[PDB]
Amino acid sequence: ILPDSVDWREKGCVTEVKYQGSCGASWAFSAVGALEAQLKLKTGKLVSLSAQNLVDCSTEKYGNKGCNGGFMTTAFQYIIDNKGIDSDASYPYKAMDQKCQYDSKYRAATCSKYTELPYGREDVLKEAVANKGPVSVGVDARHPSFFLYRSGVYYEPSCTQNVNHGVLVVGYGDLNGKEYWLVKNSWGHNFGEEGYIRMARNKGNHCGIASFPSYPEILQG
Ligand SMILES: CC(=O)N1CCc2c(c(-c3ccc(C(F)(F)F)c(SCC(=O)N4CCCC4)c3)nn2C[C@H](O)CN2CCC(C(C)(C)O)CC2)C1
Repeated sequence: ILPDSVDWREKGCVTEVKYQGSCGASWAFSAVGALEAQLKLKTGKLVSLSAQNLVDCSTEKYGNKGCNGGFMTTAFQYIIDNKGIDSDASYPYKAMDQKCQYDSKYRAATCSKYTELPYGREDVLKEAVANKGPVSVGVDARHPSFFLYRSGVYYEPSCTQNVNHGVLVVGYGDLNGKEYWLVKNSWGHNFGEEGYIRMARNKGNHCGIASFPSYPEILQG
């Protein structure tokens, strides 16, 4: 059996909530967020990775469009191909498209591989979050209720399983039997519960949270 509840923040594996601003870079924050946790597990150091590095450098070859959107999976592939990603401190976020300024001097992580989970499987998603770490996912965030969410287990009747906003599942649990995913957003600390949103779990792939999950790994060799 899996634990009833997990919260990778309690294991020191989750950096501060970031603020994407007017740049549609949530895919980039989702990607680095998943990698930050694998890095902490392997090295003992928690260090924000450079979302801007991805925006500026993980571009056309990876099907990504900088501030106009992208994919976590090909973000990971870029880090594999590039043999590194800079720290956020060395390559901080500017919420706009820029020229690629990747520098191997300031590499703070690598990526060995990534794994994609099957569409809609919230049981498989739960197992990965428990056994692997935070999982990059897309959600359907095209709803005023999403922007307006303040607290509780978010359930939107009109939500769809088509995803358009990258976020990071850092855990799961229940509140009085209402099951939820613990989701790290990139809209700063003032959104939701200190930048997090708890989203309805085991409710028919609500908002497409398990439509396109994936997580990276950093192996010993
Ligand atoms: C039915 C649905 O929901 N989908 C359709 C399929 C889909 C979907 C997302 C998905 C997941 C997470 C998010 C996120 F960011 F929200 F988390 C988003 S948002 C994306 C977005 O806004 N974009 C994209 C460019 C600019 C605007 C989409 N992945 N896949 C699968 C990819 O096709 C796999 N792979 C194919 C080869 C690759 C290559 C080699 C051709 O480059 C390109 C990719 C959205």
